[PDB]
Parts: sequence; structure tokens; C-alpha cells
Amino acid sequence: DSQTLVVKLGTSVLTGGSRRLNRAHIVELVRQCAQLHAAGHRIVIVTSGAIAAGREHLGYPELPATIASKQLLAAVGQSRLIQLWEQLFSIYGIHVGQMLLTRADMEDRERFLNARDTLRALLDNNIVPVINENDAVATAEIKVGDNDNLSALAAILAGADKLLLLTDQKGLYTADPRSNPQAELIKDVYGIDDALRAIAGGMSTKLQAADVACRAGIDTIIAAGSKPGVIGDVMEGISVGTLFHAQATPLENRKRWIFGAPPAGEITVDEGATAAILERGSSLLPKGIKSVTGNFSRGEVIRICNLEGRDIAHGVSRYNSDALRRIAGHHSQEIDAILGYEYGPVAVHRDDMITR
Amino acid sequence: DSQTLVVKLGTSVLTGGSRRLNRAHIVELVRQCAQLHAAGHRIVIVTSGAIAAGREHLGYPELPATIASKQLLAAVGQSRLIQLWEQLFSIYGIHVGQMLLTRADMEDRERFLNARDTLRALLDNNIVPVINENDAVATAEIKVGDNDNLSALAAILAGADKLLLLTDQKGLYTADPRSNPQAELIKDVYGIDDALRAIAGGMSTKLQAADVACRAGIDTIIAAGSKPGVIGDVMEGISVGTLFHAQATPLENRKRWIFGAPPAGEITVDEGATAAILERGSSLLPKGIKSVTGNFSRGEVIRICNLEGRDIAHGVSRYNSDALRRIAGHHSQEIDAILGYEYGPVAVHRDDMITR
Amino acid sequence: DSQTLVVKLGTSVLTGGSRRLNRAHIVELVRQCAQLHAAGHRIVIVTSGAIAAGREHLGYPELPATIASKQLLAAVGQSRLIQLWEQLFSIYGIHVGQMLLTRADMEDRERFLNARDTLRALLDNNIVPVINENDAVATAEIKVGDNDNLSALAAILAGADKLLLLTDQKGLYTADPRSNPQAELIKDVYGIDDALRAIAGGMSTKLQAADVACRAGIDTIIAAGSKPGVIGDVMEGISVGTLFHAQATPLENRKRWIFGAPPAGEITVDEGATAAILERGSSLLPKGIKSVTGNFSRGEVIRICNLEGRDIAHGVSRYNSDALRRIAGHHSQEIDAILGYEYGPVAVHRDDMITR
Amino acid sequence: DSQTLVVKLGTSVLTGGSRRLNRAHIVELVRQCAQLHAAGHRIVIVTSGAIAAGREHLGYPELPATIASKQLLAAVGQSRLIQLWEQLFSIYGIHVGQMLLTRADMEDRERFLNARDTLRALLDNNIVPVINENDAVATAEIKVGDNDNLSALAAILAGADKLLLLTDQKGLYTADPRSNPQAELIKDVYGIDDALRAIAGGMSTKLQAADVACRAGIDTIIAAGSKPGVIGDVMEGISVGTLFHAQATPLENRKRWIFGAPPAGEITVDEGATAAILERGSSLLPKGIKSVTGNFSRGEVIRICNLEGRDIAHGVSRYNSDALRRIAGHHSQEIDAILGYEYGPVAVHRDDMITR
Amino acid sequence: DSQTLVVKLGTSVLTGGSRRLNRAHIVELVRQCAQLHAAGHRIVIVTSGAIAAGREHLGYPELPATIASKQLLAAVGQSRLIQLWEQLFSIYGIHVGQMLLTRADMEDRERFLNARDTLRALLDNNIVPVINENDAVATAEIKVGDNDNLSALAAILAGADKLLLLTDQKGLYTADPRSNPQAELIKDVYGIDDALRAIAGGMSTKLQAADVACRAGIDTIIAAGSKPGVIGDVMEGISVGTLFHAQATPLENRKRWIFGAPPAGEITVDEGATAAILERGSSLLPKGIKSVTGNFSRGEVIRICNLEGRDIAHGVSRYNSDALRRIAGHHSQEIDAILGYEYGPVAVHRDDMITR
Repeated sequence: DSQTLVVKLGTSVLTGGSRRLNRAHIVELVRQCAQLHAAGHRIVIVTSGAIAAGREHLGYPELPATIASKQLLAAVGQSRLIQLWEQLFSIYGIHVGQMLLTRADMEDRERFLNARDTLRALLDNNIVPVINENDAVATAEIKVGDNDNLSALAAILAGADKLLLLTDQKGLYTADPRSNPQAELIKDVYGIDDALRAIAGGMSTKLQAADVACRAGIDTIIAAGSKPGVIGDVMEGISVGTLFHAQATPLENRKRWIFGAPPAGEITVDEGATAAILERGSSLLPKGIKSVTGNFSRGEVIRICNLEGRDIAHGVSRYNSDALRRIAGHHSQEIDAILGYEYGPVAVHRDDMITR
Repeated sequence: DSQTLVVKLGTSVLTGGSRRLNRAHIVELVRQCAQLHAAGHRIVIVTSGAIAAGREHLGYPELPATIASKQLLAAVGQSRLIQLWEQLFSIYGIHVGQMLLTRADMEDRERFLNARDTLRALLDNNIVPVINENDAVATAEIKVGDNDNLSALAAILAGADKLLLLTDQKGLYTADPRSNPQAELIKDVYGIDDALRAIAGGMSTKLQAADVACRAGIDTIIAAGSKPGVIGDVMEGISVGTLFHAQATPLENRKRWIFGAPPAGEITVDEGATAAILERGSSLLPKGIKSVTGNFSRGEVIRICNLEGRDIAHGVSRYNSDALRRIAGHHSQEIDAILGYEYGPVAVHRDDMITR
Repeated sequence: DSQTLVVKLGTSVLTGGSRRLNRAHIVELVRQCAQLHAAGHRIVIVTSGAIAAGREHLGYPELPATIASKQLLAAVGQSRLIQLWEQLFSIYGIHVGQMLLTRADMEDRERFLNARDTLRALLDNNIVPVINENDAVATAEIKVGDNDNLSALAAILAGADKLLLLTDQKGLYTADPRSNPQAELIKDVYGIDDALRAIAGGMSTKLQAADVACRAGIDTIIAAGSKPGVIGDVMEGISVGTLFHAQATPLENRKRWIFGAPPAGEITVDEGATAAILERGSSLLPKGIKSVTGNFSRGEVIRICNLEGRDIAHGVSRYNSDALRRIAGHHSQEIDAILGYEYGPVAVHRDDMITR
Repeated sequence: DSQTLVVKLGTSVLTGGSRRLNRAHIVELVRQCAQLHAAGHRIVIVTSGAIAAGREHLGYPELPATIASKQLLAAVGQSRLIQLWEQLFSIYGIHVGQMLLTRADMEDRERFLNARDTLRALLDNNIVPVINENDAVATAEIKVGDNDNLSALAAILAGADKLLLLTDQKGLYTADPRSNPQAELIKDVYGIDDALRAIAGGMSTKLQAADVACRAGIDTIIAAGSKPGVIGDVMEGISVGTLFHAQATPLENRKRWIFGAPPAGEITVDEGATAAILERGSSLLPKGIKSVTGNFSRGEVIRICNLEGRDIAHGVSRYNSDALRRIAGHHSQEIDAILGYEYGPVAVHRDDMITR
Repeated sequence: DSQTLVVKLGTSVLTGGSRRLNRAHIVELVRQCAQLHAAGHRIVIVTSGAIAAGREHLGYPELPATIASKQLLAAVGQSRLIQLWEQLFSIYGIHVGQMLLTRADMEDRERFLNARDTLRALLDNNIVPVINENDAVATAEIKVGDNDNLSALAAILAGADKLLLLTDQKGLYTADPRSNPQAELIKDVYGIDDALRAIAGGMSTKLQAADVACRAGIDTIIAAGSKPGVIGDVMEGISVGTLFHAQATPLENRKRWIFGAPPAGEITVDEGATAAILERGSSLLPKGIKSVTGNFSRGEVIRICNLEGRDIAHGVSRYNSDALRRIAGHHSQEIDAILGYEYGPVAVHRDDMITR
């Protein structure tokens, strides 16, 4: 039962509050993640703290406290941090891939598909992808976000089963633990309500990310990074901190994604392909394509109809309208010859359409 | 209560029986050693497996099975292994210094003193020294030995309190554990006897090293590398394997070292340094020297006598006879100007002399 | 026509007088050496400046000006310098190997043979050997030498054709170039006479090294490191600086080495082996051996005589007397089975004997 | 949704009725299997016809028609056929492993476990295992069986989802197709009854194997080898021939396997391990073992009880009683050190007990 | 004077201590075996090292150190090693047959007979049988045995005259050759005793195999694989290593085998067959069979009595009781017609019977 887990590490966890990175905690977490990976699970890491790496690499220079200095430090520390991550993960024989993503890329239909394909390839080739925010084109408000929303976006993109948010605190408490001895850590949360938001006054960003993940059908866990073996316990299901149960199911999220917008086009599908899609729930092949109507790009939701014209399914196109028209009615092995490139042997994946 | 601990790691422990180094076990042991170092103790590491590092670095070439190939692989793997040790120890902010030693250097009087000085400087500057055998000028008869005797020699050189020999077995057993369910692990050994040698049939080299270490007053412990927290337990004194108690005391070993060979010279000492040596057991400074007789080199044992001629102490010279003659009666700050170099402010250290 | 070249790089050349290594000059020299290596020649590098690398790696600490500090710095600088050398040589796809040597090993009969075998293996497997001085057991007087004599010793050990000593000066001048405008660069030297040592007043160590190398039949060239393409021009025979012609031939040096000491033993050789040795000048195999008389270690010069008893040749034994006695009369492929190790298929190599 | 499919190929299918193997059909089936493997599935191949390979390799000698000749031909053709299979599978970059199994081995408790572990390793390392019957120790009656029962045994061992029995005929017919034009191929069979046995008079062996597989909870399909794309259609679920539905569930088969015999021993399990087994259904670790009672070998079903002695589960031991006693209470990484070998880090796998 | 020889080659001999098979040594040994085969003798080869072949074929993958990995490697190395053996033997025009056997097969009465018949057919058709342990169903303790006991079992099965065990050492030594120069090679051994077992400490397995072979009346020789022409000298009779003379005679071994267990049945034999058995020592034919009493399987020891009921001989049945009952009193040419198969033209072979 292999599962996909996304781990978010804040700068406070990585540095321990100091000016530099604390590599002992990082290597312990890497050991736990390597155990999980060897167990057969898929791990995706979202990290931060490139500024500390940049400061360390430059010999801690005396720079003015401007956003330009922060951008410079982030630019150097991106490379420095990826190098550190690969050095630490090479101890257990695990390769690391770098991903620089922004929210605008998530919004775009085609860029989302490209990022999903790249991440899926990375995961299928047993490579742990390290995902950070592209600070080259980011703003200060995005910098204050600390990749919290980015973690939820990455979890949605990867289709992960659990999302773990490591922080300094043990999780969510009923009241202030310092003032109230009776204040207790909340264990299970089923619905994020305004009362919970009032209780926790970047914990608010963590709650927002947890709500976003839960609305997509992904369980969210908030725990303390300093807790030993926290990742393994989260993987096993043992309670270590505040848990946010998934409000919906992944199929609901797929329906929401497919039917969120009206179709941008329609294509004609032969009878055999129609039967395969309906009876067996198979993906759509370019051979069964008979006619392409309208104009659209790769990743846009399109309408699928049989020869009779009846709506049979709604799905996401893996090719643009022109390419689909050109490769219609050909064997999947000739797509590269016809187009000069290939996005895969299928026109619409089975998991990417809703049959109706 | 700072103590000096020497850890010996065979190729079996490092590689786990494979063709390549297993870095998970090594990083765990490094974590334990770093905890001990942070606790304030001094750690010296004797390592092997340069051949494995050389094989891995060269892309595993198909070299002929010859001693020349082994020397080739050792030459490359020395640098590769020191690099690996430095990378692993830098995680906890600890620097690593390389030292290559042979038994011939230990036998020599002057080279022993030079190696001791280098190791003492490394230990005083909070740097973990990594000791290996110089395979460029080595022979196969010690290549089969796997640094077992070199570990004891290094323990003697460093003035260590405990010597730990990590191995595959849990230690020493009364009988064969496989054949005899009643066979149990021997916990304490006070005198290495012929019966013990007959019991263990390469445990023989480890027994010889343990005997050599115990004869010099150093406790020897044999344990299993795979045992979790072995180094910490050994440091605390908890029983984890076969323990060989020290048959002698460090004072006895010093007496043996001083009186092992006849004095190679004699020096004359004024009354002030005589009172310093006798009443307080202080070291000897070049100011107190009045006359130097005989020819000797650095490290030779010399005879110390007062103005009358009565013998007061025997000690190990830190300068050769010519240098002592040239710097006699001068302040310690002028040694560098007079000679062009210096070996310290004292002519004979208090710990290298025996008052009588 | 492959040739063996030994390049000695002092600390002044490596650092340019600064406190840290200047990697631009080093990478240029590495480019020249890589060109020569790809051309089919054999390159041996004698380096220095470990103290600079140790200072740089430690963050330039405020160590007291003591020899203990120098040894402390060298202990880390050795590893750092070898890492730098391998990084620079890996650009041109050339592997490197570390060899730590002392003059005492060169004086020894057996350690000399072991070092020669290791170096020959390194050279035959297309690996550039980097030779330095073992500072763990070295003295201050050796430290002030700066590997001038070690360079000549390594040149003799490697059987090199040319020894190149890079320095700051352009070469050797008849008079002081600064004071006397007409003072010019001496081009060729045929004998190091008293006048030459009078002219050059640390140039004296370089003259001593050149004398040692030329006495063994190796051409010594003194040039300036900053000169562009100096190594290539030295290889092609162009004049770039003072050249010291070889006073003797390698055959004369071999005779001096063989007949320097009386033979330590004697062996009896078959008539077939006699025919191989006398007419054809071949090596000696263990099959032809019948009786070994006397006790000797590996590397000792022994006497070879036929069955009737007359001397035929004197050579250097590759095995000790006991091993030769045990393996005499067996095929060369059984040596490992008989002894548990081997030093090669021949008992006395052709180049290590003088037929008479 | 990866699935494990076992394909059995008879001699008639491989040779097409000729004296020699017909490699065109074999390479077509290999192409289909390679497509399935690249799709992410697991394939196990049971083959025959080694006698034909032996005849072809020996140049078709004129041997007497005795069982000894057939045994010799099988002995040569085993190697020849494995070589042919690996050559054909290397075209698509798939490695092939050979396993020789007999029914008596499956009957043994320990040999069954060893074979299962070997097959699981082969499948997990993406290697197609080719399974045949060891004809060296087999009898003539076993030879007439044509690996039909062996195919079902291998399917049970691998835990396959479907079993395909290629044959000359299209499958099972209601009547004789030649005599009766109204005779039709039976598509689905839910229970093998005596009427079906009477209908088909080695088709009977095929029915026996199908019944054995169905009673184990594995679907059995009988089709014609000459049918194009038969394997792909079979795995996709398209009907191509007689289908035998699974009478029982895999959990029923596991219960039958576990409770077939009374436990041969009992062990004591700590409270934490008891909670892990009960609450989470995890496997048993050697650390949680507290006492081993009775004598048993690896693979035997044993009784698991908590500290209170209550019977909590029944499972299959991966180690013998002596090894379990010796390694009880130790961390899994020390099993190899204690025993000299390791059967895995767990005592009993979670799939290998029934919690009660 | 044709003789049968069994040669056992350990992994150390095959690989020379490296990670891969050294084919020069193997081809030399194959050349010697081919010369012997051409001379008219019979050769049986027992080999190991499938793990090395599996590692080489799979591109030396990085597998975890577990017995599962060893089984995975062996599953491919078996085919690779058989292919290598047949490739090397085809140079001299000799075919090779594969035989996978285990000790349990030797224990079984009928499997022993089947293996003996297969091996006899292979030998009679000038095919060298290559024998290895079936690692699919083997245990770790079987792997550590290195086919030593299996070699003796195969020698017993084949009825070989000599058994040759190639090893790294030159043979059995009175004392340690390294420590004691007076230690010499024990040329002849007539009885394996406690002192011999104490002298040699995997030499113990070799001694056990030699004892087993000697008690069966087969000479055992331990020599060094690297020795040139060892196989030819062994066949000729030259002393190349420790020789273990046969303690018993083949007739004694046959009597021990026959009378090891009481007869499982009895048959009635006509007077002509009785006369042939007693006077001429001929084998028993199905024609002379008069009655079959009791039930038994092929290979079981049965009791032979004449018409009067007097016991005449004890032998081993080549058929089961039912088959003998069915074919009793019929000609040998009709056995195949009656049974559909034939185990030979005789009921009990003369060499398998003991007249009494």
C-alpha cells in the first residue's frame, strides 16, 4: 500500500532559530524519509530557508536590510540548499530533483499539466523532488507566505494522501498552553470553522493551507519538527499532533476540476473507442479520433462525443487542437514522427476524464 | 571528567560485507562520536577500507588480482576516504585531520615524539584525527592485519583511557554460539591467557592488540558495530561486550618506557631547576641547563643530575644534543632566534621524566 | 617516444606569495600537464603548500606561531590540497593518487622497493601520482627544505628523464640582474662546481637537488612558473631556463646501486635460467631457483651463480630468503597459493640485475 | 492496478507440432508479455519443450526411444531453452531468471517459503521468472503431466491474479465442434462439476489445474495460443476463451493455509508488539519477542500469545526456534551479526498471520 | 582403463578472489578435462559461483545485503554459468548437460535412482554433466557449505574412482606453514582421525566430504587449483596434494546400501532366472518373474526368492510393484507396450543385487 506524503519544512525548523542551517535535524529527517522511501512510499519535500544558505555561502557579509539583499541571498541559497539536500540524501542512495514553482504556474492550465507530468516522472523514477518558490519573480508578500500555500498546491498537484506541516509548536491547542495549564492539544479536526481560526491568532497560513488541502480530499497533519520519529508515526497513522481530516473525496475534486469550466472544444470518437471508454474505463487513443472541432490548447477541458454526437465523457486534452487534428487516426508510435515531439501515447488519460 | 577514547573500524564494519562503503552505519557512528565530542571528550578514529573507496571512485575497474592493484586502490582510496570522513563529520561542525602512520615510525624514538606532538596538537585544537596505515610503503603481511596492531599503537601514542574494537561478532564467547546454545558471551577478562587464545580461533589479531593495550594500562573493549549506541555505552561504562581490564597502570608504563633503554647522554642542572624538579615535579627549562654531555637526538632518554653529580631524574629529551648545547642558559623566547625553530618552551616535560 | 617528467611546485609558485593558494596558476599548469598526459607521456607531481590549504579550510584561525601550529595546519592541509588537485585534474578526465614519502623510506632497502612498485602501478594505470612529505613524522629542518631534496628522490624513484623545478626566479644568473644590467641567464650547466654554488646564494637547496638528480643521470631544469607554456617547451627541448646536463648514465647509476654494498645472500640458477640471463638478458623466475643460501629480506642485493658455482650476475631480490626457499622450483602462478601473497611473477627483475 | 499473471506454454504451442521450436510465435508472445511488463505488471512464465531444444542442439541424433534418452535431451534442452528465452526477452530489455521446481518442494513447508521468497525477489527486481520442472529427479508420469499441475502450483506460490493456459484448441466446447455444428465454446464456468469433466475426455489435466487454482482464489483462463493478442485481451478482461471464476477468496486460502495444521510452537509477545499487531495489523519484529516455547523450523505455523498468554494470532515463522530464541529482544540490524545470516528484519510478516 | 573423476571447483578457484569469474583459469582447467575426456575417461564437474555470474550479468546492481538478494543473483547466475561452461567446452567439441540436485533428492530412494540413470545416460553419450545445488529451495546453511558435501554425494552417485577437491591451499599441513618453516605437506592419509580434524580449522567441510567419500570406497585428493596440470597428474597417479585412501571397498559400499533397510517386498523367480543369477551372476529379466508379493515403489530394496521360497538374492527394483506384476512373465520388448513407458529391459540389474 504505497502512499504519497508531502513534507513542508519551515525556515525555523531548518535553522532552529539561528543564523545558519542546523544539519543534525535535517539529517535525522532525511534518515526517516529514506526509511519511508525504502519501505516503498513516495516522498515529496517542500522546503525554504535559502536565505540562510546564501548568507553562509557568502561568508556572512554585511548587507543593507532591503528586499534586494533578500533576493540576492535567495538566488545564491537556492543552489546552495539544493546542493545540501542532494549531499544529505546521497548518504542513503536517493537522488534529488529540483522544482521551482509559483502560484501563477499552478493557475495556468497547461503549466499545471506540465508540472504534474514532470513530478510524476520524478516520482516514478524513484527521485525525491525538492520544491521551492521561485524567488526571482516573487514579491515580498509571497516571501512572508513561507511556502505554506505552495505546500498545499504541491500536495494537490502530486495527488498525495497526507500532508505534514512541521512547525515549532506541538500543533493546535484549545487555549494558550503557557497561560492555561488546562489548555490541551487538539487531536482531530473534521471541519475548519471560524472558531478554530479565532483560537489560533504563520499559524493562520497553516490553517488556510490545511483547509485548502482538506477541500481537495487530502489529510493534513500539524506536528512539531523536534519530535523524534514524527515522520514515521505520521506514516503509520499514530497521533502526534493536530489532524485535519479530508472533507471530500478525490473523485469529488476530480469532478470539480473537470466541470469547473465549460468545455473549450469537442472531438469525435469511434464506436470501439467509445465502448472501451464506457465499458472498461480505458484511456483515449489517437487512433479512435475521427474529428476535432473547435480550437484549444494542451490541458484544456474538452467534450468527448461518440459518432452519434451524444456526450459520452468530459476530459482534459493532452495535446492542442492542431496536433490532435494532425495525428487523428494514426498509431501512437507515429506521433513523434508526425509532430516532432510526443506528450504520451494517449490523447486523454482515463484518470483525466469523467464519463457520463 | 574528559577522557580519551580510540575507536577502531575494520573494513567489515564500514562496508557491511559489500563491495562498497555503507554510509548509514558510518553516519550513525559519527553521530555518536559527535555527541561524545560535544560532551567534552577526545575522540581518535582508526579506520580502514581505502581499497573500497578506490574501487568506487575509479568506476570499479577490472584490475588483475595482484598486490599492485591493491596498492593502486589504496592510493586513490586514501584521499577518497578522508574526503568521505570530512564530509560526514562536517555535518556536526567537527573538523578532521588525516594522519598516516606505520609501526616503523612507532619503533623509532624521534618519529614517535613527532607523531605524538602532532596528535596532541590536533586533539587540543578540537579536531578529530583519523589514523590509517601508509600503504605506499607497506607490506602484504600487515595488509592482512587490518590495522589491529596499529590501533593499539595509536592508543598508546594518544595516551587513551579506553580502546574500542568494533567487529562483526558480539565479542568473545566461551564456546561456539552456533553449536552450543549454552555458549555465552564472556564479559570481563583480567588476564589474557593461553586458554583464551585457544578459545578464539581473525580474532587472534584482535586478542594480540588487546593484550598489547592492556600491558600499557589501557582498557580494551570488543563489541559489535551494529549494536545501537555502543560508543556511548562504552563511554559511560555500561557493559556491551568483552572487556579486557588494564593489567598495569600508566605510571608503570611510563617507567617501562623511560627505563627500557639506557640513557644516551647526561645534562647538568642548577639548584633552582633541581628544586623545581624534586619538590614540585615541574618540567625543565633551557635556562636551568648548565652542561650537556654526550651525543643524542630528539626523543632519546637522557640522565639529569645536579651540580654535585647525584642523579635526580631520568627524562626524554625534546632537543638534540647540539641544540641543547646551543640554547643552554637562555630564556625560552630566544630558542627560535638561536636555532631557527623550536619544539616548545621546555627541554624535558614533566610527564616524560621520572624523579628518583 | 613516451617520457617521464617530474614537476616540483614550491609554495611560492602555488600561492604567488599570498596567504592562500592561487588556483589560476595551478589550473594553467594542470592544463599543460593534461596536454602532455594526453600526448602519451608520464607526469609525476611533487607539491607543497599544505599549510596554506589548512589555514584556508580552518577559516584562518589565530594560531600561535609554533611548530605545533604548523603540524596542526598541515594535518588538514594535506587532505584539502589533495582534494583541490583531484578537482582540478578531473576537468581533463585524469585521476590522481596520493603518496606520502620521507627520506627515511628512501634510505630503507625494502620501503624503497614498495614505494617504487606503488608508483609504477600508478603510472601504468594512467593515474598522476601527487607526492608530498609526511609532515606527521617530519622535522623542522625538513620543513624549511620545501621538498627540494624529496623532488630529486622522487625523480630517482620514478626513473624520470627530466626533473623540472619551478621557482619565482627566471633561472640562474651570472650576476645579480637587478644591480648589473649585463647580467644574463645561464643557459647550460655541465658540472655543478664551487663557482656555481658561490654564484647562487633558497637557491642553494635547488642546486643541491639538481646535483643529486644529475649524479643519477637525470636532466634538471630550473625555470619560472609564471612563464607561459613552460612545461610543454621543456618537453619539446626548447630552452626556457638553466639546464643541468646529466653527468652520468642510468646504467652507471644502476651499477652504483647494485655494487654499493656486499651481497647479502646467494642463490643457485638452472642452466636454462643461465641461458636466459647471460645471452638474452632476461629476468629470473622462481622455477629456475634450486637453493637459497643465507638470510636476507626483500630488496637486498643477492649473488646469482650457476650450478657449477661461478658468478653470473648480481641483482636485487624481490622476495625475502624464506619465501624464495619456499617457492623455488614452482610455477609463477602458484606463488599466491604457496605464500598467501605475491610481489610479481619474477624473483629478480631484468632491470635490477647486472650480468657479469 | 498492477496484476500478476502466470502464462503456461505447452510443447505443442512452442513447437507447433514440429520437431523443433517455432520462434515466431514465441517472439510474438514475448512481445505481448513485454508490453504488459512495460505497462507496470508482473509476469511469470511456465514453459516446457526442453526435449526439442536438446534435440536441436545435439544436431538431431538417432537415439533409442527410451526414457533415458528423453532425460538426457531434457538435461541439455533446459540450458538451451533458458538461453533462447533470455535471448528473446533481451530484445525488449527484460531479464530472465530460471527456477527449477517440483511438487515435493511445494509440499515441504520450508522449501515452499524459500521458493516464494526467491520468486518475490525476482518479481520485485523487475525480472521475469521462467519456471520449469526438474526432470533430473522427475519420473515418466510427471513428464506426461506437461507442467499442468506445476502451473497451478506456481500460480498459488506467486499469488497471481489470473492464470492463462495456452493450448491448441480454442478452449472448452459444449460438444465436439467437428461433429456438432451447434457445439459452442463455453465462455464462463463458475464451478467445476463432474458434468464438465465428462464433457472433456491433457485437457483433463487442464481442468484439474483450473480447479486447483479456483479453489485457491485465482481465475483460470483457457485460450488458443495462435489467437493474436491473446495475452493483452486476457489481461484487459476481454473474453477470448473458457473462463473459470475464482470459487474462494484469497483470505479464505490464507486461513486454510494457516489453520491446515496445528501450531508447532508458541512464542511470547510484548504489550507494544501486541498492540501493533492488533490495532494496526503490523508484522512481528524480533525486538518484541520475549520467550520462545517449543521447537520448530522456518516456515512452520506457530502460535502467538501476549504476556497474559491469550492466543492473539497464528502465523508462519520466518526463522527456526533456535534462531528466534537467540535473536529475541534485539534490534533487526543485529540479526546478521548474531546469526551470520538474515531472513529479513521481521519475525512473521503481516500477510502471514491471521489475527484472532 | 577408463576411469570416472569428479572435480569440485569452489568459488575461490573460479573467481580467484575477485568479484567476477576469471575465465583464463577456467579455460585451462577445461583444457585439461578435455584432454582427459578425449583419452577415454569420464568427467563429472561440480561447480559454484552462480552469484558472481548473476552480478556480472545484471551490470553489478546495488542490492541490499540479504539472502533474498543472493537467491535473486543465483537465479540468473545459474543460466549464465551454464552458458559459460558450454561455451568453454564447445571449443574442444564437448557438450555439457546441467544437473541441479539437493541432498534431500539423494536421501529419497526413487529420486536417487532417477538421478543416477540420468547421469549414466549423460556419461554414456559423451556429455559432461555439470552439477550444482538448486538454490531456489536451498537454505543459507546450504549456501555456506559451498557444495562440499554435494560433491561427495555426486561422487557416490556417479560411482567415480577418484574425487578431486580444488582449493586455495596446497593441501593439508602438519603445522602452520607461515609460522613453522618445518611444516610440511601431509602426502597420504589412510584414516581421518581426531588429530587430523584438530590440525585443520573451510577445511573442516572438505575433511567431512573426504571422510564421506572414503567411507564409500572412493579416493579423495585435495590439491591447489593454481597448480599446472593438476588434473592430468591426479588421473595418472602423481602425488600433487593430500591423498585420502579409501577405507572401504565398492563391494562393501554396495552391501551397506542394499542391507541398510529391510526389504519392502518379495518376488518369486523361476528356476532358469535363478540359475542365471547364481551361476553366471546375470541380471533379472521380467520374463523370469513368477509372482510379486507386497507393494513397493521403484528403487526400493526387494527380496528375491526362487520357486521353493529359499532366499537367493537381495536387489533393487527398477519398477514399482504394480508395473512388475503387470509385466511379469513377458518379453522385454513388450514392456513399453504394456506400460506406455520403459525403465529398461531388466527388472533388477546385476550390480544392484547381492546374491546370498
